[PDB]
Amino acid sequence: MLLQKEREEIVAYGKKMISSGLTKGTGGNISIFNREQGLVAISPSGLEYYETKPEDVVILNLDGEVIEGERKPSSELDMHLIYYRKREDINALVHTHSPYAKTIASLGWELPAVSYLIAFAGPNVRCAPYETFGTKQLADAAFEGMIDRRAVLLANHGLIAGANNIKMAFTVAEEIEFCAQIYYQTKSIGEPKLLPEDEMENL
Amino acid sequence: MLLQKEREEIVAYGKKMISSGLTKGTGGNISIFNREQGLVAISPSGLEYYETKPEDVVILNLDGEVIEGERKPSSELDMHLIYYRKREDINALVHTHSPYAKTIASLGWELPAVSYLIAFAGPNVRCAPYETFGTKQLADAAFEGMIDRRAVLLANHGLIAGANNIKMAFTVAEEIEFCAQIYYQTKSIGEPKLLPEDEMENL
Amino acid sequence: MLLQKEREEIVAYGKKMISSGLTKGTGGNISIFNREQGLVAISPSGLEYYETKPEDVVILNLDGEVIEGERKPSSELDMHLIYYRKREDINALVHTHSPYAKTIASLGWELPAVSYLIAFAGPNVRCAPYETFGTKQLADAAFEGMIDRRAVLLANHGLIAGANNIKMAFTVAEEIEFCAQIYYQTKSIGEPKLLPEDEMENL
Amino acid sequence: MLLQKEREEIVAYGKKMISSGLTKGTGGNISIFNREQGLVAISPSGLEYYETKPEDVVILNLDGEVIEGERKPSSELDMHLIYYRKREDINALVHTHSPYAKTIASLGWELPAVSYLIAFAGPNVRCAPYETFGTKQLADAAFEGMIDRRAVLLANHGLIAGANNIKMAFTVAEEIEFCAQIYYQTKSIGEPKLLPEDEMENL
Ligand SMILES: [Mn+2]
Ligand SMILES: [Mn+2]
Ligand SMILES: [Mn+2]
Ligand SMILES: [Mn+2]
Repeated sequence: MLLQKEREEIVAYGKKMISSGLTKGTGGNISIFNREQGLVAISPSGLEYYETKPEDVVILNLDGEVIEGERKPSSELDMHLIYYRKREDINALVHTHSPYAKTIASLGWELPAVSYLIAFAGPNVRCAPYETFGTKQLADAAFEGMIDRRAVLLANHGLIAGANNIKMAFTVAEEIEFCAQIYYQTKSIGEPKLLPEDEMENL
Repeated sequence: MLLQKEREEIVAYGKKMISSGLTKGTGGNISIFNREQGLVAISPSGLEYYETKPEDVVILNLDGEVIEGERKPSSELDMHLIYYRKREDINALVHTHSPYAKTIASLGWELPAVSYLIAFAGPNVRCAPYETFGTKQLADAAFEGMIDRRAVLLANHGLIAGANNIKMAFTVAEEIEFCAQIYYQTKSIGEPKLLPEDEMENL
Repeated sequence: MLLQKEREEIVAYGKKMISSGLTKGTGGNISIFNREQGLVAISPSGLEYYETKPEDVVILNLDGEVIEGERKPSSELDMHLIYYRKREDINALVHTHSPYAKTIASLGWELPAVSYLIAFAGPNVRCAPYETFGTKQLADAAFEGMIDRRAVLLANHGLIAGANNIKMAFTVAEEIEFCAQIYYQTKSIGEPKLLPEDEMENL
Repeated sequence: MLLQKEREEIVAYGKKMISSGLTKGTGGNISIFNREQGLVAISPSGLEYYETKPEDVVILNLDGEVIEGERKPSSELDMHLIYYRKREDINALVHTHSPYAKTIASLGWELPAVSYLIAFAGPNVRCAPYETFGTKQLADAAFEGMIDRRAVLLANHGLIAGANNIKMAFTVAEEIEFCAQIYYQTKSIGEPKLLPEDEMENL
């Protein structure tokens, strides 16, 4: 099989996603880019994470064509491909439907520097405006909201995080979900203290 | 045994319900309709989900008479039967006592389009007014609140979701509970952005 | 050993308590009364629930004297014994340090009829005023707050629930914790609808 | 190996930390001081807790020099060493990135006597002002905020707890996180009742 290592990683981290509470059901999706070949491994659409085998992962080229795999690729594949076409610093993406990030996103709010952990994404995390699930418009909105960042909130939908490898992409998704929990909880009872921009640069 | 497949599914999804945090104790209940025979399989009353065997599931006809099974059928069976009598698009029901749906229900509020996932149920989810547990009045209220929808909130009680099969009925219950969590959390700190009606139709 | 059945049940339900999120650490405690003998089995003080064996459970008489067992009985034993002396309808007690009940208790608030599940305890659940941990004063406060009820909130501390057997006592503790979660969450965003007194009698 | 017992305990309690929800990812860190030798065992930097073996734990002297171990010691090691240099009552430290403590910390608030469990730390828990992750400035801030206490909140970061042994240090971290949950939840809907200073002394 093509991209064997990547396929195994997508299976492993999909299990980690549902187990960490970062998604519900079969929703959410993960991809890993093999930069040497120009090929993308992506989670299959609508399969349970603990029922997914490496052979179920789908291999795409950057035009969205299936190169290998019998399963349907994630319905959100356009939102993954755009990062591998239009940046060179992202080789893996974790897209979650996680509750605290989705909460901040569904208010249309940015996530400010409520924690030093925000630095996993940047000085803040922007909120991309709503676009329809599974469309190129949403792919554009996600990418544009994530410029010079490693994560972006998706209004009324969730979060996507990217990094140089899958371990770091997952770390960014999990730590930014945690930051969103802190922002939601502090805003529930008061006004959080925020870190200054130069400290966020320092970090 | 009658409805063997359905019995096995009710056992499996009952375990999924308690494990997903969608109910407490022995509360909540699941049914599956065999349309070909006019028979309903339903979870037994007051049994622990991880102690339930396929033989413990009870088979009813549409008049509420026990056709097969030694256990007492769910005390909420009237609220299940009404859907199999008065609609033709529902073949399975998942009734939960889940916290975020019950929260919105106990305010007497509808659940509006805070997420694209609301479309699993419809353009919104209504709240049926309170009626006493285990009665035909509650069955009527649930059904009437769920007209042209796949889920309804039950004031001071919980949620019921229905669909063409048990996998989809469970999916609707879990995703609408998640939507209720987002609505509760956003309303705690601000005013959520809602999706327009034509987008909900689009979805 | 004396009260073998009761000892095994205390071990089993202690595990259920920590696993259900109804307590933290070694805190909380469970007792079961053998009415025929006038003997009380109670969880040992400061032992981890998954490290507790039936022989670790302590047997007391109604004067608080150790009849059998090498372990120290729960430091909260006075709050258990009073129910077995001064009522005849309670044969088991589950005392939790659970977050939503403790939240309502730490405001000094009663828990009103926000759910039909409140009927597991009565028409409402009172809040006993604060008294020092491990004292007879707290035992008196708990008992007095629980008159004609199967549960009571303990200000800045937790909850105790009692019933005719251990399965029902645990059920009351878990369902009243759930009701407290609904009350906390509804009060966070609005004013919950409450069930009328005659309906609570009906239930 | 040096400090074998301590190494095994750090592995065990690191697993307990992630499993109790007291940290995310590889963040957080635990140390145990061998007072007889003047040596500190500390969790390694960036290793998954369930992938950590006793040999992965790092042994330091009080000058921060590695005495034994091939792994990099925790990046937060300065915040541990200061307690073993400047107090004599602390022999173990549990540093968490737990959500409710971090919430109160990120508002810059003290945690007052909302529960008798606050007495595990003292009459209250102070909030140390923000200092950069992994620095001696943060070590100083933590220590100074924890004077005459067994825990301190770290603004926009988390919590550290210390005690005479690792079991008690973990207990303090877990129970103070729980107290922070109660404070956050009560403040969300009202004004909590607080215990008086003389009662906190009594406790
Ligand atoms: Mn998505
Ligand atoms: Mn029900
Ligand atoms: Mn207690
Ligand atoms: Mn830290």
